[PDB]
Amino acid sequence: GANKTVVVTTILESPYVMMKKNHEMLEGNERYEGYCVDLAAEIAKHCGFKYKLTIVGDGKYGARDADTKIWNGMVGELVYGKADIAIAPLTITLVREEVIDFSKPFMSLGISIMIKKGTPIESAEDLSKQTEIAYGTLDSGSTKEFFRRSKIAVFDKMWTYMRSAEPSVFVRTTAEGVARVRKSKGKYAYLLESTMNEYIEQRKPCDTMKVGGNLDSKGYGIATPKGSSLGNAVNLAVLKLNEQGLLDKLKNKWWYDKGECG
Amino acid sequence: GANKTVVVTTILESPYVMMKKNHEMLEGNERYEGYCVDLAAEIAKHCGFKYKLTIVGDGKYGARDADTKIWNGMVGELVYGKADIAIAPLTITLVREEVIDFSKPFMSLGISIMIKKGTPIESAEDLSKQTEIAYGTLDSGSTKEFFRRSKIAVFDKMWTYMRSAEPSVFVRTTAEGVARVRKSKGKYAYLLESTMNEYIEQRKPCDTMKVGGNLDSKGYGIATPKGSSLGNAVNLAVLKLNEQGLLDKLKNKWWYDKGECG
Ligand SMILES: N[C@@H](CC(=O)O)C(=O)O
Ligand SMILES: N[C@@H](CC(=O)O)C(=O)O
Ligand SMILES: [Cl-]
Ligand SMILES: [Cl-]
Ligand SMILES: [Li+]
Ligand SMILES: [Li+]
Repeated sequence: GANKTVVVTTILESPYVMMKKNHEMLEGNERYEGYCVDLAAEIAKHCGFKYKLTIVGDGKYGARDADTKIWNGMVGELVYGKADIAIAPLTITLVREEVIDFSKPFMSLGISIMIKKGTPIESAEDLSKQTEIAYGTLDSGSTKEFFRRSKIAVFDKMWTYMRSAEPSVFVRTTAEGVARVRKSKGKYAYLLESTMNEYIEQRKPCDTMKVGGNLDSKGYGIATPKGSSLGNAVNLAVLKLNEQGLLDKLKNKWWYDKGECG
Repeated sequence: GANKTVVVTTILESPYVMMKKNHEMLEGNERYEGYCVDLAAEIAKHCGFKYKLTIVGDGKYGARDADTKIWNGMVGELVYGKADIAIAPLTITLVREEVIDFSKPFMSLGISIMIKKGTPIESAEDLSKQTEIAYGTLDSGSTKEFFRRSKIAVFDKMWTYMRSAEPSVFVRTTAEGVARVRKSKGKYAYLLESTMNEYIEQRKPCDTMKVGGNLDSKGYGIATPKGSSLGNAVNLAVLKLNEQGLLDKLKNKWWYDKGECG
């Protein structure tokens, strides 16, 4: 029953986990910085464990293949026994809750629209009623699944377009989506979680923005393999850190103190 | 192992649970209406149980006495075996999570400031720096505990004032707090959760408003006695109802379709 170093799976997603510019000079956990790097240190301190940060091998959040039923991404790392905990912007969803355990949420968010500044779109309804401006989502995460499973008219219409659009409107990483918005001269809009959208709006070159309200409301949770004894302590730590204002401090540190757009 | 009617504890708090105007003509669950009445019906349908709504006897959310260590309110009803589930705007907190089980949250909120229109206050900092305008909170809930336990300078200053203020700035129910704001000619401001503040701002006589940002961020959860077998199904139902847009529909029904202030 010896104490064992906890293997943490996480994902390179700004400002949650980022490679320090000089990462090749550094070793181990010191290579990384961000909101989730700081949160991992706090959770570990409050739960009394030592840990090793690892970046998910496939760069994905996690989805299940319809035919093989195999989970990929961080969810897969937990499900198949490769990691002990995921500390990442991992959205709590019904399908995931059935296969992994989640803390109460450490951050709230909703799906939102990113545009290149000046794009004549203000809402999901606006996007759904036109095709000149292409729009899409990240693969292998909760946002794509939201559209695929929606029975709400506007979102069904959006999914109906996205699933058949040529060329593909889907991207492998948030960075790819943002690059496509920036390089498409207003002819691509990107659907992504409000947290990431709000961060990117305050980073140079300051050419994107969030428009409209959020399309839904949900949260990120710290995930553990189903039935793991670590889950109880981690959940209490999230609640304690929230109540002591630490999560709000980290939000301010990594979003608004990081603002470059004045 | 016979199916047993589930006893639901809840609280009279608008627009979550309200007595219908003609309640004396009605019996049982039909006496009540509101967001949590609708949510209870949906949760029960998705979990396959029958239920009886009961209003918490002491009219309280739930706190533990420092000396006797006895829990009151809805929390007490669960802890001492008087109810099987609480379906109410019951805030998920560390101290409660240790004694009862909670679903993932069904609604997000934060502590907020209610003023009578025209009161010269825009922030918690503003309140903390003066005493002409008295301010307080509800007894026996999470908002009072937030201030009592805060180590954040502005909130500690506020608690330092509130705890010794004469006459008392604390109230037994939200309705009492709102009445005091309305009747105090701008000389009382009330600290309460944003959800309730936003509802009341859209009800006649349309003389109150929310000012400033929220002071914190947290959620309401459906609560069960610790270890209850019902908790798993209830949690999945909350997630499913969120994902299918039902919670958003209920929010719109009970807040904005209920708007009387045009
Ligand atoms: N945070 C999301 C990523 C997305 O799909 O927007 C997830 O957990 O899958
Ligand atoms: N909803 C809160 C009430 C409050 O204190 O504002 C609770 O659960 O205690
Ligand atoms: Cl948040
Ligand atoms: Cl919400
Ligand atoms: Li939601
Ligand atoms: Li928070």
